[PDB]
Amino acid sequence: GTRQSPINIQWKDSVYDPQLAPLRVSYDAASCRYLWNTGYFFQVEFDDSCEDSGISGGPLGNHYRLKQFHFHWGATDEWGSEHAVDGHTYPAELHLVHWNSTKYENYKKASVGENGLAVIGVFLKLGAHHQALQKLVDVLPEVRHKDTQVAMGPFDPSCLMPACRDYWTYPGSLTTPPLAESVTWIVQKTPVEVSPSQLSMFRTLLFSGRGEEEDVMVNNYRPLQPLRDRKLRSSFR
Ligand SMILES: CC(=O)Nc1nnc(S(N)(=O)=O)s1
Ligand SMILES: [Zn+2]
Repeated sequence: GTRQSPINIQWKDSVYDPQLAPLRVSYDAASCRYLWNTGYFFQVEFDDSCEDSGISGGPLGNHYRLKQFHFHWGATDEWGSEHAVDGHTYPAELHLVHWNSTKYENYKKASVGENGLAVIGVFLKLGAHHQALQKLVDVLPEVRHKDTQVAMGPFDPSCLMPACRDYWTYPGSLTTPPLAESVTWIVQKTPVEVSPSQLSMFRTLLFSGRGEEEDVMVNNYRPLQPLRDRKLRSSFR
């Protein structure tokens, strides 16, 4: 279609919209359930029954409930992010998926509908060890095979976001099938630092299940899509 993601976020295409309300992020860490290997990436799952865990403000018409969050990475530290910024790609990218509780009855239905989801994207960059990320890194050995899952304790995704909350927003799609154009994209300008050793662990996962021949999980990002005549607006100037 015309509203596909990811895209290369370029300065020349950005238009400051001073009308964008403050982005309110409030997650209920207690609603965290398990972490599992989908066969494409690893994803942390939440219990979306809580009407207070989610996001509001910014470009959203109402509150969107947190459902899950995952990551995308490449075979080396030189690439892996889905989105690029003026052509530069980062080692990996974190996606926090929220769904429209107001317009849809549930996440399954939200994910393929008109304004079903709002996804925040955080670029990860090599730097200092990230304390909150370690909690995830430690249980990765338990989910190295496709479809494997491990229970999770309380975890607040906000600990994964950068301090500065300046972003770009635009209409897009899912970056995995069905590639439905149901997403309002919120990408953070400021990348979060993580150490190499933490990033390396992501690469020990496998696309293959138990018994099957070992197929390493790397390069699980979709290639860049054309912006078309979509409005890439920024919350900063
Ligand atoms: C079921 C559902 O909605 N899953 C997702 N597919 N692609 C996503 S991403 N990579 O756009 O955040 S989310
Ligand atoms: Zn994603």
